[PDB]
Amino acid sequence: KPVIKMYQIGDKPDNLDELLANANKIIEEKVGAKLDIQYLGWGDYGKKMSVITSSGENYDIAFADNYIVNAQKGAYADLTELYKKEGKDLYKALDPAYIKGNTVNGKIYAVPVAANVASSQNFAFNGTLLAKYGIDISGVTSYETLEPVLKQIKEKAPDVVPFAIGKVFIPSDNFDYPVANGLPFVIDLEGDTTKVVNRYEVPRFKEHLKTLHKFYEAGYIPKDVATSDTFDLQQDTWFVREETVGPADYGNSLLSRVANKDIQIKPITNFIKKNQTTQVANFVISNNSKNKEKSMEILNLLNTNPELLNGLVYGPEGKNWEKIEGKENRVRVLDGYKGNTHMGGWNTGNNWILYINENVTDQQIENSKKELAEAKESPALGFIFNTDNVKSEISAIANTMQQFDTAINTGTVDPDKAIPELMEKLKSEGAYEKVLNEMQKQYDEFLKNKK
Repeated sequence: KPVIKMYQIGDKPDNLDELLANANKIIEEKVGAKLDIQYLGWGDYGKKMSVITSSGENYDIAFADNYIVNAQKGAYADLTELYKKEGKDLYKALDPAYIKGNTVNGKIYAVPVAANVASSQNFAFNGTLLAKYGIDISGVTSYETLEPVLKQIKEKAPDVVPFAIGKVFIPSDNFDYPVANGLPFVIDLEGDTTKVVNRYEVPRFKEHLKTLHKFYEAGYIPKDVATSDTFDLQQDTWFVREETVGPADYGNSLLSRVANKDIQIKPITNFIKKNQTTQVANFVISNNSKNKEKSMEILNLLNTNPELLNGLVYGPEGKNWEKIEGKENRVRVLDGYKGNTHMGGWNTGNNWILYINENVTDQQIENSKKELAEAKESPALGFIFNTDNVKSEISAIANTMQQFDTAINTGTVDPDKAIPELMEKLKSEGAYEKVLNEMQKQYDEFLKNKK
């Protein structure tokens, strides 16, 4: 009977009507409701979602935007009770880090999509060029050790961009940024895990920037890196890129499929479960929703029913995909899947009930299982930085930071010159040390509780 309205980020599938009509046969029979999914786009999602949540505007489910803050404001139904019955199977199937990462004032407001609960940063190499020039990447574990292979591609293929990075680039390390900004503050997971530090004062981080500046000067990264936001994976204009890979991607499988060619990966950071990885794809139930129970029931089903979820994420069976006879849980993806004819895997539901593409090797499935099992939590997982005392000081730092940020992070300027200038500018007003100490203070209390 009741129509449950869901808001989703991005652009609709071409066949959304058909997808939902197929899905709703299962939903209607299982729960006695029907799902309506409306897509609000990519660009202005926050903006659109903020209007919806501020007014008494009717919706039941939404892909959450600015989740942590809105959860504190009571914008979302408390799922604590919802999870013991209606969301029982979903709660049981969720990795503990998903609950921890999404708890706000002692309660859970989210149905997170179980996927890349942990992720690593990787160099992704263009296998076509790797094979053409016989370039050996077995020594590559860091920015520093990337240098010899960049020199070789510069040698051998001078029109190719060696390291394809853009204006958004910053070196990755084993750091946790618990609060999504804006700000240079991290927990160094290899340092003192009790201390909030500035990334630009971490010795090996400064070394990454020195390396990147050398890479800049040698022509390994675009001259116009600071203004560029361009390198389609399928094209051969690039040699190496930085890519986030998690267990739901099955190693190089996802990248190699999208690139439609061999993509080889070399990790540079450890697989970590943190705020960023546990909060990336959350569904929320509206605080002012007439069917909280049934909305939760649909979410339970979306995340536990293989036929339902696979129909949505892979699209029409027989046209977009086929089951492999004799191989349970395995599918052959067809030409139709190349279209905009299905929903996204990352933001629809539990990836662990998704059928596994035939091109994923046995070793990749095993490697994925192990990485997921062996992934450690950050000590800052579930840390909420309350900005109420420091909202003005935060904007002041952001304002200063945003002037020098891009030049430094891309390695456009010499960090030996630019970091001391930026630090001097920040330390010359009062905002910087206030936000740092406030963050440290809250992180102290966070670790004291728990313990």
